[PDB]
Amino acid sequence: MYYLKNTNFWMFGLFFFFYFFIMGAYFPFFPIWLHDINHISKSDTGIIFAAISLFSLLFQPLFGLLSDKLGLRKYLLWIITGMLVMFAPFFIFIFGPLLQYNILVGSIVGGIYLGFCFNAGAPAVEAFIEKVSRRSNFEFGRARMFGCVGWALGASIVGIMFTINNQFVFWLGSGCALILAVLLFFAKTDAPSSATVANAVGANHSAFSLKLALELFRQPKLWFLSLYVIGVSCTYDVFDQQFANFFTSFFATGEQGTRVFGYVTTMGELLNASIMFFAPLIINRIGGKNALLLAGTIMSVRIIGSSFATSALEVVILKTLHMFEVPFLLVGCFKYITSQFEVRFSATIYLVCFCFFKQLAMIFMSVLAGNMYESIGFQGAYLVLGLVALGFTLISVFTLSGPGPLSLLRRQVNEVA
Repeated sequence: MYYLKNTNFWMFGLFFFFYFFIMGAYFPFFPIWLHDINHISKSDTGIIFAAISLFSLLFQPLFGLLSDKLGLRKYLLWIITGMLVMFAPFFIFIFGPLLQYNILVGSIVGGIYLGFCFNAGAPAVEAFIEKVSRRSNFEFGRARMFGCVGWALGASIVGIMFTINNQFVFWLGSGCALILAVLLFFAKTDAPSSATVANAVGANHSAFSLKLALELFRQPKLWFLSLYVIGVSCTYDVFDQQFANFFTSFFATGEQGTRVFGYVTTMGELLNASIMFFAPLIINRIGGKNALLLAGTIMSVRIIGSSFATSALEVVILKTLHMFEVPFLLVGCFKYITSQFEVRFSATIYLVCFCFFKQLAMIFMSVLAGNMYESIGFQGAYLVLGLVALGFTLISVFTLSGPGPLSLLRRQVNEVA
């Protein structure tokens, strides 16, 4: 139907689809790729990962601001397909060596650029395409739902295909990636047809500045919100970022372990949906302040649930919980902002609370983590984190902003209307 008949939908709906592919392999593959393939230690991982954050802090905000100056011009998005394409040559040949030849610090720093194409780019493709949904009529809403398949599919193929010949996966990831990427540029959308001439007319924009900021810092709620996010996200993320390798100890063999991961992740999103389809209701029925907490508690239990874990199946049950928090956090976080915050602050909030303040924490905790692992052992460290995690989750409970601030029905109308 119109949403399936038109050009761009079909087109980009695929673009979505093949992002998750390369991204798929990437994320999981990564940790694994380090161990079996790159005999990576903790200090190494720890920095590799943490370092990445640096660029997920310095690169992406400037990249999101270029999006506006760019309006709906393809130029930048290409700069993505471009660097994405040499994924294999880049990875196989650049990292391996800078690392394997024994020179870590460089490979990382120097390595986290083609390595950026998957953190900014995400909100990037996620973005651009969105603007194109306002041009033709079909909401990215179903675009993402279409795009998420790829994520699901790849993962599964990764595990299998990975262990069989890692050098291979890259090839197909990068390949189908490039081929279909470029394939998708030649068929685009350039001028209006009643949808206004100026780029500033349909999608509009959001802005920020020192006073907003200074005003925000005047606010106490940020402090207490940031603890949550900064404390819990950092913690939890760090964890999930290397958790896998651990998960990999629990199996019959290196080969089978990896597979499982593939299934999991993939079987995961199917849970994501079921959840979010109820998320809103759940949330509004419950409230933001809460959403976050329940979400955070989950994670805590997911961690603490690792120092007392022995079997693989046991881990399986521990991963899963990943999905249980996804919805809740995204949703909660988002709705909790709207609910206890002056809409004018949105953009700023993210910028300050989520980019300059979350990523920063990671660069540090990541490294600390790494070491801790090396020097104490997975489950060992875990106590520290998971504990610190639960404690911070608790504190937010007794401290986060009212579940029904000094005027909930009125403002609950703000979200409804």
